[PDB]
Amino acid sequence: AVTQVRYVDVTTGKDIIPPKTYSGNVDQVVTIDNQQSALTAKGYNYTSVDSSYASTYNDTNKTVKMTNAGQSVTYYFTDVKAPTVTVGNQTIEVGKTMNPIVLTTTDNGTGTVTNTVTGLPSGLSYDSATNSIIGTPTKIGQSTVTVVSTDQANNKSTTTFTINVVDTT
Ligand SMILES: [Ca+2]
Repeated sequence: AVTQVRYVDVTTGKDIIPPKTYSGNVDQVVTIDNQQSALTAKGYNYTSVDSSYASTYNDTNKTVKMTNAGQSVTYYFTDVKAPTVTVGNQTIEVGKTMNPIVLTTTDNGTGTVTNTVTGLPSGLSYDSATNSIIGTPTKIGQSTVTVVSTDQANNKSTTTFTINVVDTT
């Protein structure tokens, strides 16, 4: 007379919040919580329910009827929020090996995040292993750098910043 509930990230199969068990007497109708409000705050939309292994489940009422045999209900959620790359404009001196520019990136989900960096000044390159721009700029001038960030669910954001390469004379 138990029912195991999971709240699952459809992209990765991971628990977004801890699984919850419900119990009752045999035949007792028990209300289960799909946690939609909490998951919305986490940047997820409620997407589907799998009750293949809980035949007593009523989706309209969000109930199970407890039986001698265990039951399982899985609620699935989709990450609908793009990653956040927080980067500002940067000045660097021509012809000097730069302190790397770290492209600070976070996300609400449970999977990978991949950045795509373009428009770098001559001498600069994106080190994807350290998620940082590295190099020695070769030429005075300003460049607009574009960073596209994509999470594993394929939500995308785009940010830009300028790199200004300056000389002392
Ligand atoms: Ca996300």
